[PDB]
Amino acid sequence: SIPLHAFRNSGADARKWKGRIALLAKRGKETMRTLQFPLEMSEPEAAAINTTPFAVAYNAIEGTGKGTLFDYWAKLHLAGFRFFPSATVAWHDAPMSGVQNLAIGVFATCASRIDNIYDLNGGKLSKLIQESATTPNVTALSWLFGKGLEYFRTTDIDTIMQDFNIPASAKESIKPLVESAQAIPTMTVLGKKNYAPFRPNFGGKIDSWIANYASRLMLLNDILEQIEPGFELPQALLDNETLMSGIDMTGDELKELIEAVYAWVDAAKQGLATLLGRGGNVDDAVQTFEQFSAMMDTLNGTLNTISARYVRAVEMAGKDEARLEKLIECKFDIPKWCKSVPKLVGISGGLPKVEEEIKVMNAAFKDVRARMFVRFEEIAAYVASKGAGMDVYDALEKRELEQIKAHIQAYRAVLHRIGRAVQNCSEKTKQLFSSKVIEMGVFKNPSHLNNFIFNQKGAIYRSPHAPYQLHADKLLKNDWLELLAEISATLMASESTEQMEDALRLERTRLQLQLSGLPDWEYPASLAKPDIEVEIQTALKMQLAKDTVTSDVLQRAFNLYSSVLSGLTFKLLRRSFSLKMRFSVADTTQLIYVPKVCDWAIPKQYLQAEGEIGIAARVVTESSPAKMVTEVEMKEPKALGHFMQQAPHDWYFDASLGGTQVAGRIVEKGKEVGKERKLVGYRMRGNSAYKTVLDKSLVGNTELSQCSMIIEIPYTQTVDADFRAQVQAGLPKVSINLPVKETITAMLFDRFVAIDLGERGLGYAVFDAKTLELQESGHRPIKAITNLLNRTHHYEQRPNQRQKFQAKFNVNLSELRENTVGDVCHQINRICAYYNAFPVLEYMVPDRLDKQLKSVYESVTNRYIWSSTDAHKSARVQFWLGGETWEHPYLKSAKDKKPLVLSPGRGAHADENAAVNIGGKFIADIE
RNA sequence: UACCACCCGUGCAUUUCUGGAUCGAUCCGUACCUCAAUGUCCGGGCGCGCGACGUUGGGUUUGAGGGGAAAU
Repeated sequence: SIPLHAFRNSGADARKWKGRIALLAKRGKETMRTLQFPLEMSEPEAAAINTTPFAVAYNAIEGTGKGTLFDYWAKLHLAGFRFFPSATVAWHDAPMSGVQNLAIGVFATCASRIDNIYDLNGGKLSKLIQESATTPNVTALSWLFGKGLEYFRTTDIDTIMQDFNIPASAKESIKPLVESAQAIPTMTVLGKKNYAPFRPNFGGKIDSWIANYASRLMLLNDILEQIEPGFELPQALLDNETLMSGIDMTGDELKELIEAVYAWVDAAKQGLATLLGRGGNVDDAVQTFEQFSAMMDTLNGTLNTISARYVRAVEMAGKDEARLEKLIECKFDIPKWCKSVPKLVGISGGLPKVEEEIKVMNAAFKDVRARMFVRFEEIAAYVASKGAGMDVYDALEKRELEQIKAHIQAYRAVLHRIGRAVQNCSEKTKQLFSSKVIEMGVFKNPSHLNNFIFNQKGAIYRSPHAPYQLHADKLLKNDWLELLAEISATLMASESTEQMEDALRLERTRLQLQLSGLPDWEYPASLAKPDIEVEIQTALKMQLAKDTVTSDVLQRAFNLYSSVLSGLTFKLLRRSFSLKMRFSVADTTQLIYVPKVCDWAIPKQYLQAEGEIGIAARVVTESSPAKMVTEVEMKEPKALGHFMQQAPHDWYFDASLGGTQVAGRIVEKGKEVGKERKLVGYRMRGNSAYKTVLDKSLVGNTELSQCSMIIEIPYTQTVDADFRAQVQAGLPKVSINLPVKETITAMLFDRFVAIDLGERGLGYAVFDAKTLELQESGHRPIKAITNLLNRTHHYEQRPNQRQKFQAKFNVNLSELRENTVGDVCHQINRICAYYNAFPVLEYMVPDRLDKQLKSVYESVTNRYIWSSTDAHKSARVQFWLGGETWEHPYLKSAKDKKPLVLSPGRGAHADENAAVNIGGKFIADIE
């Protein structure tokens, strides 16, 4: 028998294992997976693709502006039209005019019709709203997007009014609806006359928005009902400076925030009433709602931070009880009404116009940088006018004195901040910094400095674990701000984009240290309020409203400058991105089966078989594969599928873009395989596994759902010394995305494996479920985890051509996290298959583990363990091929005396020992 | 069993058919994205210029994962 190291629960074999485990599931759902088939085009053919008509079509479909479908739909809704599944529209409701947010207006108009809405839960509200707006399975839009659009675009306003019996009062609401309809362009892509085929995706985005909005509104009804007046944080809590460190506001500021919250609770009851359609200005209601939500978010965040600090303090208290008594004196509660209503994403689409956007962002980066420099200059001038000079070292010495209640310590802190920015920098920048610090000789061991900047490990300054030893005289001698300025200048001279980014970062760091030197004074509002058009958090806005501001709030406004500049830097540093257009129709997928032009020697073993392939082999006399399939079609019609799967063939897709002229027969769901016909198409590229999936469809094992054509236009960006960016368009790439339902052709319950997620790998202990006794214990190490933790910099730097221009942040690290989760899950599944056992995971990922490692483990845990959160549950179901619930035949949970619910993972060398312990805890649970 | 040896990073490359039918054999299927490995580059750290000291350590799979689109 293969040891686990040689065992191969991988690829299609692991998909088959997952599928059999899912067949054992007591509760499951039908799941699809989308496979991407790169179409094969030659360079001339790719050049001949014109993505302009496609971009027009995508803007009309996915756009939220004028001349898009969303605009026309919203206009119909606000004109006083009600949507009916089977002309699919009628004029009933009174027209709603003057709503800046059309989606919000629609949701409110539909909700006005609903009665006794407050008892209705978020889910029910969403359902009713979407039924009213999109008419189940988007049936009304079939008329409106095709024939209706033609009617509104080509029908006198008076005639429209006469047809739908509309009174003269609503004539205005109608005129914009007619004008919006006319503004829509003409669909030319995919051989489609009108927008009706695309109607599914529109329906779907609108429905997701409806659900989210309804859920938010009901969470707030709940919050407003729960508001209990007079909750206040104890004065003692506020007084504890240690507990306060890192709430980013003052105690007085927090009390002001709670009073603001009660006034806005009143305002929000009123605003939610207005949004459910009771009446009044939807736009004002929206602003009120958003402000209150932001307030309630900031308050909750602050409270959670304070609670975490409290928990840490309690953990440290330990044996000492005086500290515990002080903690009970400061003890605070988080009110149930306080609860984060997070910011909600609006409907957004179309494709970004790269060149216009790049001009805008060059301009913006230049402007923001100039403004930041000017602001810094102004702050410096105000402090100088008063007559006390900013000095980072003096300020740091004062801070150290306050913390005790030194010049060396100040210098050490400055050097440490510079060092952290250089840890964040590229290898060449790290090298420059290291060389310069060795030339200065401040570090006792240049080795320590090298390690700190390159290996990102160690600390030069500790804040009351030993800080790095330094030559004090040399340290007092070398200024650090000038060193930073020189490094920045040299990196800008390097004129390499990584080096330019590092220069920008170091300049920001220097400005930040100079500002940290500010004395403890009152500063006017003028210096404090950012002129960069940046969005500001509630706490900072409340601090800013006050005429006199502290050093820390001025620092925070400078940090806002820094953040805008950093986003603009990410936008100008990128060398590669793509503009992607996805088109999906309602029609069934037609593939083209093209038989290869060759001579096929069918096997003689095929000849003697009793299967469909055997029958087909018997009838064939022809020597060319097209002739052979025609022969099987004529003689053994049932045997066609298996013969076709085995014969020489290629898969093609028309894509309505021209392509190779081929002699092929269409393969379509439900319909029988067609007669050979002259068809055009683009060959679909894929490996043997993907081609096997399509072959299975011929037999009847796989079903293909509606196709999605993704066109990507690749772009390259270059930045000159002045930072103007130039963008160049690559040849377009077309791909077909196919959702596939695969019938699973006809163990978990017999044993159970306890999985421990350790820092360097995983540990497993396998216990027989019936006797609850250990069979074998072991450790499996994960190169992929260790590798991720190490190559963080490569991932960040990796150019992604695929990454969209719209993206405002780097997500290469997130994609790598996805691959890591994949790999750990693979190891767990492999162990399970080897022992025929069900996974047991620790319910809670340990807090001690590093951020990224912790996130990976949480994802792994979700993929197996049962969790309440919908996202987690959906991920787990998708991973387990539709398996939502399992029931154990002989295991009963001791606590409720109910048969074990497995999903299929139950919830409960160092790694090995910890896994045996988890297994033991699960054993104790079930008894 | 055999195999291979300080620990990593950074940049640049190269490679990976990994799915089926039928009775090991014959024939279909052409190979996408990502990671990884490997090679190389330059740069750290550690032990005593170098790099495991018969005995150790490490890995072993048909390298691994792929559910999109939207978003964040």
